[PDB]
Amino acid sequence: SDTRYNKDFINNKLLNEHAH
Repeated sequence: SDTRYNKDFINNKLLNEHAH
């Protein structure tokens, strides 16, 4: 996960739960 695999580097956050 700490090697560039934490949700596309917190881009794919899911927009942050589909943008909160």
